[PDB]
Amino acid sequence: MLTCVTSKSIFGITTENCPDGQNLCFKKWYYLNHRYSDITWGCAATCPKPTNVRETIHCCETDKCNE
Repeated sequence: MLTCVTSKSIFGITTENCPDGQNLCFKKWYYLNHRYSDITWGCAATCPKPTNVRETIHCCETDKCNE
């Protein structure tokens, strides 16, 4: 099984066991003119493709790799 970060903050780091078939962790955010969106973390079955040029998406395959 795989375990991924699902949210991270100064109050703590949350992880979750991915269900069968979701064998990737991801981390994503958007950037525009020196502003960043909130970061999103989770499990996924396929690496989501960026919906636009402002999005950065990073996927990986081992426990807690998406921190």
